[PDB]
Amino acid sequence: MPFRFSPEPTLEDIRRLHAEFAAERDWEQFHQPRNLLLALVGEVGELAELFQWKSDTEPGPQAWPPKERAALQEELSDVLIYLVALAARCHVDLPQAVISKMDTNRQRYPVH
Amino acid sequence: MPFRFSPEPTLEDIRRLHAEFAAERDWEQFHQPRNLLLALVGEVGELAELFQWKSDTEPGPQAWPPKERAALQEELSDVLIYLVALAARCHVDLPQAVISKMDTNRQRYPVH
Amino acid sequence: MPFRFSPEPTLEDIRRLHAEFAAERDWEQFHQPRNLLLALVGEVGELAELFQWKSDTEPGPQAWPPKERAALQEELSDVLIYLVALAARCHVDLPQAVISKMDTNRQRYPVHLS
Amino acid sequence: MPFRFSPEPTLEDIRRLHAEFAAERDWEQFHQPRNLLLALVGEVGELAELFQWKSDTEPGPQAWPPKERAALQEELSDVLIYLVALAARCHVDLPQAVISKMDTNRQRYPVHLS
Ligand SMILES: Cc1cn([C@H]2C[C@H](O)[C@@H](COP(=O)(O)O)O2)c(=O)nc1N
Ligand SMILES: Cc1cn([C@H]2C[C@H](O)[C@@H](COP(=O)(O)O)O2)c(=O)nc1N
Ligand SMILES: Cc1cn([C@H]2C[C@H](O)[C@@H](COP(=O)(O)O)O2)c(=O)nc1N
Ligand SMILES: Cc1cn([C@H]2C[C@H](O)[C@@H](COP(=O)(O)O)O2)c(=O)nc1N
Ligand SMILES: [Mg+2]
Ligand SMILES: [Mg+2]
Ligand SMILES: [Mg+2]
Ligand SMILES: [Mg+2]
Repeated sequence: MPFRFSPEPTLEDIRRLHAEFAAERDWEQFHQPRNLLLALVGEVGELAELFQWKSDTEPGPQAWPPKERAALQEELSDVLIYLVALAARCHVDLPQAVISKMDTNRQRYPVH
Repeated sequence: MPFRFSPEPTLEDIRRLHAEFAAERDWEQFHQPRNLLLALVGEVGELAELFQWKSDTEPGPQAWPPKERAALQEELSDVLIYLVALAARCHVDLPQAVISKMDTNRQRYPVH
Repeated sequence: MPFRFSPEPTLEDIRRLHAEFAAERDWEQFHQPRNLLLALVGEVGELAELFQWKSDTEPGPQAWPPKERAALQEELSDVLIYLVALAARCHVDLPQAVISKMDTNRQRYPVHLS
Repeated sequence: MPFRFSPEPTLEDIRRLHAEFAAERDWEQFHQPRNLLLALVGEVGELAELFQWKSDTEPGPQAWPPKERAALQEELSDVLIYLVALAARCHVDLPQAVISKMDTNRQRYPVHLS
């Protein structure tokens, strides 16, 4: 069966949800660009932890046990959340930036 | 004026675009979960490079010069692209995972 | 007062200590280069966590409370341990690699160019 | 044949060399703890780039070509240099911190528990 993502939330949805979440807690002050970047590095660390001891031969993440799948979902999400937060705090239009980068990626690697 | 992200592309759009991009180049084989994770770490490194020498007093990323804004857009995008690729390769529904994580974030930090 | 590191352990000492530690536990198999690299990334993450919510204006790490200083020591050490392990597992002579890199750094940034 | 690191430079030697290097260029101001941490993350990124597209099956770093080995040496060194600089800037005695962490590691993972 095809794997797909759910159609929502969108990146804008996530931006808004996170901005609201921060604003309700008066956390704007903690969400400066370098704080968010360091938090992002922390989350990439947590994501790496999930993979660090995995052998080549053992089951891959598509087949990980329930607890490990939950962890993987959560850390992938933490990374995305801070990345969205950081892009928003820098006034970067992340969806349109990705389109531009994908276009550049196509040029740098022609199908050839 | 309000800052917002463009409404598209969505995360599914990005998943599809990237999957197509990889498939046209026969790059599936290089896109194993640990490859994608290491590539993601590389991109977070590139993003860090943009910030590493910034003083506290100098202009923040909202006011960076054109070349630096372009770089910032591009690396934020590279991070997102690999994160999407990795989540997809692990069969994680990244948008719905984020909703779940945001719900958990609300519980762990009640507005209080 | 001038700050300095202790004269030992050296990087070789740390290589040996870690190799001893791994070998007693039969952990060689877990210490392939990409495992060690990913573990290193994890530790850099833990180190970053300690700094992530520090403001610009507030006191630096020299003034952090005992628990935070202990954490900082521990994560800096975890990073170094894996870095040594990884360099060893790749047969890189890490101390001499640093000499070579410092020499390269001097050339890329001559004093009279800043 | 048994692999070992050179006996020097030591971590103190590297601290001094980096401090000399920075001071000649008047780079102190750029070497605040969070700058050094972010620079470290950048270098871990460069190190990861070297491994990112390596397959599971293909030869390990011991067999990489001369250019890739040089890069590996250089990035491992950049990581260590910033790590030393950061530890020094935080007044952490990095060699003794590693001793303490190794002792902690032994307790958290006793041999008879694996
Ligand atoms: C503590 C804290 C959390 N989060 C959100 C973003 C992440 O998805 C999640 C991480 O929380 P923790 O660091 O407690 O795991 O909560 C956030 O935006 N800002 C914060 N100051
Ligand atoms: C070389 C390569 C690139 N990219 C894409 C994802 C990133 O957005 C961008 C990064 O390319 P580079 O590493 O050349 O900067 O291109 C990818 O998906 N897979 C690859 N094997
Ligand atoms: C679990 C494990 C630990 N360590 C050592 C290196 C670090 O200094 C510390 C990390 O332990 P933990 O991931 O449990 O915090 O212990 C190691 O070398 N190899 C392992 N397979
Ligand atoms: C630009 C710069 C360099 N280096 C040193 C530490 C690393 O070993 C190497 C990094 O140089 P580059 O970022 O240009 O590759 O040079 C440093 O200590 N401080 C700096 N402000
Ligand atoms: Mg997390
Ligand atoms: Mg990039
Ligand atoms: Mg640790
Ligand atoms: Mg480097």
